[PDB]
Amino acid sequence: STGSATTTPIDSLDDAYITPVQIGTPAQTLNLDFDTGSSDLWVFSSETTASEVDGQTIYTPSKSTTAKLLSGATWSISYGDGSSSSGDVYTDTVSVGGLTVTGQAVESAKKVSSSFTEDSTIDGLLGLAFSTLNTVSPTQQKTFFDNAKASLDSPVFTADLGYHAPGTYNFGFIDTTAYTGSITYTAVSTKQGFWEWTSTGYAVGSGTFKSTSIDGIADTGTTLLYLPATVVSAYWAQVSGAKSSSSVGGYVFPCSATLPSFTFGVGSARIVIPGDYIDFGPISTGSSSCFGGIQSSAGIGINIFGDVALKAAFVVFNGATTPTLGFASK
Repeated sequence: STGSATTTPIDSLDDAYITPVQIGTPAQTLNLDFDTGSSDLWVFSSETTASEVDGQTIYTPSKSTTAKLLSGATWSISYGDGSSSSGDVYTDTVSVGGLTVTGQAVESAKKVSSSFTEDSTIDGLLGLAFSTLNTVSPTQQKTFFDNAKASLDSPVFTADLGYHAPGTYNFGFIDTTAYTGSITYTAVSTKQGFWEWTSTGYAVGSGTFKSTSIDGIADTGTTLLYLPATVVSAYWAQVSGAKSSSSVGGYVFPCSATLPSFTFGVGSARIVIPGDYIDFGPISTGSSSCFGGIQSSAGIGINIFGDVALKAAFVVFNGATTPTLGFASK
């Protein structure tokens, strides 16, 4: 089998992407944030604290004939950005882009943090990291991909995120029309539950390529590109007036600037992030200080190839027995 679904930016900055997901019988369609950096499929629901719901579409398991309480199971998750959610668990039929899994753990939120409440466009998350990170207790649950894997034509999914435009998540096949040149595959470590890999280096603008190993995670659920402070400083040094602001929370630059591109290595291949992709616009409405899309990972504890990087590429998440990551230009 295969599945194919369009993913759409939630706003004019590509702060995140939502993908429609069918849950239950009859189908209840919720717009979920597909997140290769976590492993829980959780939704706003009829169980969510009323004051913590503000415009989201909810899953109501009592209206689904295929929903079953997973008795005794609870979940609780905190994300790298300080947000969190928790609740209980149902199993139900879940379909993405025509690909159906029966008996998927659908984690029903009883509580969500303010960041989720405040984002009316995201109805929940669909995790696509390794199932070892799933937070369901006392019986850990599998991701949608893990459950679908055996039935897929090939044990893969691909992310093709757009810049200020819709893109595509495919499950079970590689669309050879969706990229240019060849796909370069690179090793993955699953030791921390992430799609963790090692970039071979970087370049700033038209500058020379610096060969250096940068371990990090391919994370569709993180907006920006987080790299070692040395790398990030080298980038922003090429932008007149750019500086790290403790008050704002990272590198800012004059909105009048033209940003240089940033290149990262994948084996002997190169992925070029155009300068425009690195612009996250005014820090507040009407400001002439703009927020940068490349930020330091210092104090995160891990480098993160988030949407800023991934959207510059066609990305293959290869879930074969020995997993790998593939990157192509597009």
